[PDB]
Amino acid sequence: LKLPRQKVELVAPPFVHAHEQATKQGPKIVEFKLTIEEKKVVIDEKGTTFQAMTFNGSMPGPLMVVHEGDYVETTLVNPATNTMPHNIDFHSATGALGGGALTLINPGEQVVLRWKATKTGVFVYHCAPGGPMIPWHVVSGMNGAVMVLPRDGLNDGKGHALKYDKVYYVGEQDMYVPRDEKGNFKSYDSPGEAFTDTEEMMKKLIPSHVVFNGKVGALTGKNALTANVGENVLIVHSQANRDSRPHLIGGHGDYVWETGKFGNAPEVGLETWFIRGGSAGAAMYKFMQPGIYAYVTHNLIEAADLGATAHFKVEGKWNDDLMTQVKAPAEIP
Amino acid sequence: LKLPRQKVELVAPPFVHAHEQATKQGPKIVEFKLTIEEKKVVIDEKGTTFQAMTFNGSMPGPLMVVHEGDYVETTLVNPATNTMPHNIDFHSATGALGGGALTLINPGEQVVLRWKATKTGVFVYHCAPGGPMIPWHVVSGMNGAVMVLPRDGLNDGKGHALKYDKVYYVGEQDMYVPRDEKGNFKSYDSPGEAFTDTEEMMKKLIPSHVVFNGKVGALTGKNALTANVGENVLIVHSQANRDSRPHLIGGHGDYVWETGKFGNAPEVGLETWFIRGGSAGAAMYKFMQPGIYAYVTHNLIEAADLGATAHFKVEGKWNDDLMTQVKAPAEIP
Amino acid sequence: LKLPRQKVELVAPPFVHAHEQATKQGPKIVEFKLTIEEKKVVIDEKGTTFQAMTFNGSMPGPLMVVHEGDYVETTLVNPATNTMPHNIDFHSATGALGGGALTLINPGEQVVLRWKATKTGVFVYHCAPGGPMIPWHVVSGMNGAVMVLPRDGLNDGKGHALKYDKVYYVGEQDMYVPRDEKGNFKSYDSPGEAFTDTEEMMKKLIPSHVVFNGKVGALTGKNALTANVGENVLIVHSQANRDSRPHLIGGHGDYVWETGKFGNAPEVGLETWFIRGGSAGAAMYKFMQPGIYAYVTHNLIEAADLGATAHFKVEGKWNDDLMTQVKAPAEIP
Ligand SMILES: OC[C@H]1O[C@](O)(CO)[C@@H](O)[C@@H]1O
Ligand SMILES: OC[C@H]1O[C@](O)(CO)[C@@H](O)[C@@H]1O
Ligand SMILES: OC[C@H]1O[C@](O)(CO)[C@@H](O)[C@@H]1O
Ligand SMILES: [Cu+2]
Ligand SMILES: [Cu+2]
Ligand SMILES: [Cu+2]
Ligand SMILES: [Cu+2]
Ligand SMILES: [Cu+2]
Ligand SMILES: [Cu+2]
Repeated sequence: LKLPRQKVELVAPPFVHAHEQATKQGPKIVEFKLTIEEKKVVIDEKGTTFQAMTFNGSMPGPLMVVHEGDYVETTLVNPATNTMPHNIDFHSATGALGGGALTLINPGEQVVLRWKATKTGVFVYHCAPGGPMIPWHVVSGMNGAVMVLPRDGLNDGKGHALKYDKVYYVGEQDMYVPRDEKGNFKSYDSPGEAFTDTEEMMKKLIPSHVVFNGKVGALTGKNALTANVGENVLIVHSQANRDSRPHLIGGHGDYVWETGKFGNAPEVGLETWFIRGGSAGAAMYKFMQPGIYAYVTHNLIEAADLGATAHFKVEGKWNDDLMTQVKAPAEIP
Repeated sequence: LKLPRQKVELVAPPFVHAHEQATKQGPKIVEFKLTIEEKKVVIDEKGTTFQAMTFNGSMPGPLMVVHEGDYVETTLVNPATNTMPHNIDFHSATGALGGGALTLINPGEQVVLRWKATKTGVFVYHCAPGGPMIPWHVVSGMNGAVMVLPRDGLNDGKGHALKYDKVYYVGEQDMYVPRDEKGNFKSYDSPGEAFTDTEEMMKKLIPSHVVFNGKVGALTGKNALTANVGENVLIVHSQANRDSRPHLIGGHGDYVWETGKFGNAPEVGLETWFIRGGSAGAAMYKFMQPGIYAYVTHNLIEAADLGATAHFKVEGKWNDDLMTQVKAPAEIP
Repeated sequence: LKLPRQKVELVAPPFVHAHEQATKQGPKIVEFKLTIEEKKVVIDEKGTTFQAMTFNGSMPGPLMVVHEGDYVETTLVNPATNTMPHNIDFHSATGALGGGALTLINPGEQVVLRWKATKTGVFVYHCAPGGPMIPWHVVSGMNGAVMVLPRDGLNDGKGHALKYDKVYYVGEQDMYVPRDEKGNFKSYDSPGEAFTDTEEMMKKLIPSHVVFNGKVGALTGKNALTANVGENVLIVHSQANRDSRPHLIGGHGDYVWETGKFGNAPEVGLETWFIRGGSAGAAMYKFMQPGIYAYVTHNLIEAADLGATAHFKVEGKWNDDLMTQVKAPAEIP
């Protein structure tokens, strides 16, 4: 395979490594490295801990971006400091269980997989060792996404280019943290030690936490997402195990690929869209008003009570034509 | 803003205030009033009670109907007879959390919000005070919908008008009523008193009841929906918090906007469609056969056992070409 | 009704009786017989038993295949060896609750229903006796599907024929098996005896098992699905009560009708699709790589832990352009 090679420096979510939308480049071999890290993390503002397993140290794993017809060459590394075997499966790839059947590595090993990016869209990647370990590694955090762009960039299905000013990757994670008799969340010394209680809970299908970027409140405060009035923002949303229903509170999905695949035209003007468990989708919005927005799953219990809220802070001029407070709160006459 | 003003007299669901589909009117300021009512109601045929919170006294709140480019001016009233602050957020509107950030009112206050109807479709509106109160006010009943019609009326995406003879609004409500030790549903003296037990249940994500129009059996008997053979009926369906899968038993969705937005063409000939939690959708059907139909969510446990069944009673002539009982029940030969 | 009659010999899922895609035949009366069987079956590899109720002895019931404008004439038989009344409702049919209101039969009776196939697609059929019996009979196994093909066969929405080399029918069943105090699954002597415990569990909305073709591992081993590289395979997927999110691990949905209705163009290049509870959908894929694939619902807990995994074994030549292991597992340098 005699094509040019290009290295990518991955960046942690919700940011996305620099890339072209439309490109004059032809196919390349695009090189990525992912290093697995098992670690105990804090997932809420109460201090609840969680035995996480991650690609590159983050939940979600970083977004990889390539173009149709590129070859994606990933070096997957499982350092000896980890305890379990791992692998990687790309929903964008064809054959061998998405790559999982060619990438099983013990602690202390690495492997190099290449796949051709023949399908456009956003796609999940995740670990999938085998059997009951599959769901457990996924819901422990071992999932991310890849975006395969058309070489002409995105379009609206009517001949017009859609160009985003910025892209964010929101990875949503369903987490299953057991409770003790008195009702407090349990802590564990290792992923192995967490397994029996965690599996019992998993099979009841109700998460204790549903978070963006790994933690309640991760995408708030200093880490709110940002935009300006006038900017077109692409929001890639993934969920490797469980459905979600994204919604931008105060905005819309101007152009939405809820099934996430760019061979299909986007839908327009949505209020709420739907990410099937095991998939990524994408929505574009051009901001029209300044201020705070919340980006949620619109099961509001999950959003407000289980963790699944991000914020945007948007700068610019208020548009009184679009919305105005005609009369401020006052006593009823 | 120097446009003509038009008042609307809202009507209780499942009915919809009179309106034009295609119109020669230009943009107007369309005036609506919503008066919040907290009240204890009965939600099933066993006499289970529920601490409801409502717009205009109903679950769902009434359907508001306007046209693209209208300005919607709502007077939201929170009488002093209520106990909590409330607001309103319109998924159809742009900015300020859908209006919620401009409409927070204490008991004894009112506020007037105006928003421009720049997106066509059916959309949820709901209360969203802040934080954990958001899901609680929604699942207590504080949600409804608005329909923003194209000025040329609805179309099939192929150049042909779709005109409905009648429209119904089915609002679906997931309710969380705790049980006591012996397993009976609990009753509470106030919404505040219901809150701790109700929140604990909410976060487990399983409703005790799933109802249309506020109560088991609301849209049955004297209050069945009606049609005649030959009539094209639009059914708007909303669910502000939780997914639903509508189905007309014995019929179809001839033209369905499951994501609910008229900038997208309808899908045709569906058996079951999908309303994402946090959205409204719409389906049109031209009745071909007389008799009873059930309109359900097609999780049949929720439909038959938790409350989510409506009926249509349809008049007209039976069509033996479409369906016939060739041989009535008889002993096996 | 003076049309030619054609008998079909139904076959057990996941196979599908022989049929034409595009046809030069005009409308016919196509004759099917379904014989209800209540029986206790084993549903997992641990030996858990289940009080099943079936059409033709299988879960799902067999796939019926006809063309648009055919008349489907079904003889439904409820032998005296059964204990309960049953009926049949076709989501493909118009009127009388899909046929249910014309087909209620006691043990020892049969009935003959005819309906005109005016809507194209794949559709659920199921028993629906009335009231709380509706969900119980469905989740006990009394559901299958029918496929109504265009007379010109399937198309891609752009003027091109899609022709499948083979079709499989995957029926997914949510099952509710109660547990005793110590946590073992219960066994029952009759469906009637299982009813009280089973209904209590049903209304909590969480299945104990989610299976394809009636049992954990049914579509594995000797009974794996098969294909060759180059073959275009149609996979019809139904779920009469509960949502599913199909995914072909290592493949894609090349052409997908997730709402299942052929009057709509397929979506292309999907990773995961969505079957609404109460519906059937269909996906086509042309295999490009040999080896084992898993076909799952991509709630991986349900797939790996509750039963919902099938396999394909695919013959042919590996394509190193599409995917290759560049470097086998090795020690990290
Ligand atoms: O945006 C993608 C869509 O746009 C088109 O290329 C042009 O309408 C379609 O063929 C494709 O499905
Ligand atoms: O029905 C709405 C749809 O109809 C069209 O106007 C004409 O095909 C499309 O542009 C739009 O998406
Ligand atoms: O595949 C079905 C689709 O294909 C067409 O016939 C041609 O584009 C559409 O009218 C229909 O929705
Ligand atoms: Cu792993
Ligand atoms: Cu996967
Ligand atoms: Cu409120
Ligand atoms: Cu909302
Ligand atoms: Cu039955
Ligand atoms: Cu049904």
